[PDB]
Amino acid sequence: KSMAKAAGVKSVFAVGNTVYMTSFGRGNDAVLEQKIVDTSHEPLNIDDPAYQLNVVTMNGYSVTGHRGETVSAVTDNPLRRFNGRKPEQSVPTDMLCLKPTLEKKFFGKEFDDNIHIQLIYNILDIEKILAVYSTNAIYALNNMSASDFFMKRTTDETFDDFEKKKESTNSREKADFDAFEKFIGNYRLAYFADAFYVNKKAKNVLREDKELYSVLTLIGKLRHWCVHSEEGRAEFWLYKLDELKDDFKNVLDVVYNRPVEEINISYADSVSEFTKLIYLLTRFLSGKEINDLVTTLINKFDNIRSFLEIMDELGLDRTFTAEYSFFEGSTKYLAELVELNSFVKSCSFDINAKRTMYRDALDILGIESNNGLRNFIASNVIDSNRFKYLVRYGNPKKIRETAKCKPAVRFVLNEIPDAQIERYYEACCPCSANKRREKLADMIAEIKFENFRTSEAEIKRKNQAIIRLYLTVMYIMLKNLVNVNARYVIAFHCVERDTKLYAESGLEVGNIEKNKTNLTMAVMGVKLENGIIKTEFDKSFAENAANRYLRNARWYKLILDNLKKSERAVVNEFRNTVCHLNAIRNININIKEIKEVENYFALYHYLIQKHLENRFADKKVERDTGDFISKLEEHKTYCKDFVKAYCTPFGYNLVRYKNLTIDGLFDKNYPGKDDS
RNA sequence: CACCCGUGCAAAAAUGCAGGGGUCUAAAACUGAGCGGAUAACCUCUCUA
RNA sequence: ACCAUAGAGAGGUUAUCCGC
Ligand SMILES: [Mg+2]
Ligand SMILES: [Mg+2]
Repeated sequence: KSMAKAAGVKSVFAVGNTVYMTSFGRGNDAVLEQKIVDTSHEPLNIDDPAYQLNVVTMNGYSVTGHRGETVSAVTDNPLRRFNGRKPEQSVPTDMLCLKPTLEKKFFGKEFDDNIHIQLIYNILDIEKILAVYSTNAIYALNNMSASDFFMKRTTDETFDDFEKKKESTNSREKADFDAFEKFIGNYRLAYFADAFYVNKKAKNVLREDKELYSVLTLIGKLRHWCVHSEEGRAEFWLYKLDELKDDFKNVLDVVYNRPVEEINISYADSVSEFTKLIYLLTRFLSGKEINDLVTTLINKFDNIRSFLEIMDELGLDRTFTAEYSFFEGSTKYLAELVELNSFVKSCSFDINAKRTMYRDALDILGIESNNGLRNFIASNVIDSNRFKYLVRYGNPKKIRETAKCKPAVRFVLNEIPDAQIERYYEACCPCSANKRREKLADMIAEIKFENFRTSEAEIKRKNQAIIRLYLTVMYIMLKNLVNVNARYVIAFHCVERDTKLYAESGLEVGNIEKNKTNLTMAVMGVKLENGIIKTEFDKSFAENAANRYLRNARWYKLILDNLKKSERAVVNEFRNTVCHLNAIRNININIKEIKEVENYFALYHYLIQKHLENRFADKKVERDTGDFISKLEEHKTYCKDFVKAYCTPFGYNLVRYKNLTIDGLFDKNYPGKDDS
């Protein structure tokens, strides 16, 4: 709907006093198309020009298109982004005012252009998405314990030192080793057989402990490095993976090279350690997450290369600082990322562990008590993909009690189209769509056992149908609650990143570990005193805000009045509930008594509000949170004031704060009404 | 259908029209969920040889 | 109720194709 791109203007740039425009090409590559110098302009791309300027007014430039359909559109002047009807021309800056800092962090100097900032914001987007999938991976492993062992690993302690921790007397180190022995002893490692097992008739057997430790250490260090800022040389780790110890290099090699040798594509010898670590990360994820992850990298890195290449035509300085020189190979790392995407496939189960998953399969359905029928249930449950997802990211017995929430299943049955629910109902009881949904919800909640002249194949078809229904309903519900949680994981990742970036700028944000709201308070220029906010709203403060966000009476006021209600302990427990996914681990309890479900936002926040109410039952809470919890226990549905309260640490980025605090803006796929 | 920005026009302080945004948000383009057969190909399950 | 041999069926990967 943006006519500009159709007309062919790809990315408008400011470079000193001049402006450049680019056109799409053979891929996400770019060609520099037009130079503008105040009112003068001249073409650089002489042969096969893509588009031509109609007018060259300093305010805006209208351009017609000779490539493609002859759309004509107007493009705003980058040098006039923040100058107008308020220094008549200046290079624009990001909404966070972080540009001078990010540019001096990644490159050795400021440039007086706005090419470099777009590249850096793509590197920030690379880090943003790994924060989600690294925590989901750690969640998938931690769910098998159904003790912070996973939250703690570092790559400095090779296994030869972790072996020594076997013989320590300190209760911390005995707990650290005992958690490893308990992890190894868990049969649920068969869920990740492509990672934890090796093939050697042939047979697949559990990998040597040194390797399994090197896998846990790698995924844990990646998770820690994504979600937290790392001071010192620990920051460059993902960009200095060449400095990994040989055990981790060899685990990455032998985990990656196996399907490569099956196909022979780049063997583990020449492929980048970054690509190999991304392959390792993908093993813990669902195939949809794998596609989402790996394509996002291909994009980000292709954008990065396109800027690196067009910068050379201008003669701008391309060279990164010595530590970030990782990105100077982004052509190669793009080649390896597409080679990865050529063959990356979801992790298979251990072919022989079917007898182990059997009890999970019957537990998901609540079957306890011929056993031929019981095997017919198990085989088809376990081979499904829904069972893969539910058993990795949920607990079998916990899923069964979740299906008993009538409003939750009656809700998710609304997402299935009417005709498809008729296609599902026809298989179950051989007439309005909502009466189907109601009776089918009862037949999901109160499922007991199969069977609780008709042909044998017909009864087999009925059973297989009701199985695949139940698995699909729970798959959808769990997947959507996970992908909701991922947004707050990105949010707190960005809160932690931007704290460190503001510190380099010079804002006295202080230690954000003690209280997550401190970044918002610092950016608003308010100090809490006697433990509470004291400065009532004054217009004077809004003009002093650091970021371009806020700086308005309405939002500075709504942020301040929500922050006054934002109890620090509640915010920290919300943060931990997000980052560990404890809200959905305890799904059985957090979902009780829910009176209605309006959407996945109202369900996820009901879960969180219930968790926050279950805890803090003894630990005292101040009057406004006591009133929120009373409203929660009165209306049996999520209190909309409470979410806008404990989301206040994100307020320093208003767009995020707003998108997350109210349902109508949360999901781009389900737009809804905004609240004034 | 949210945030920000540039023009035009109300105006008496803020609307409205029409646009832009890799430098806003999971968010610049390149569209998704839906499922019927087909062998090519191998497993797995009950059911009786 | 055991063992591999051997019809039907019912699944999941796998390359080809048709519509909300
Ligand atoms: Mg540290
Ligand atoms: Mg972006």
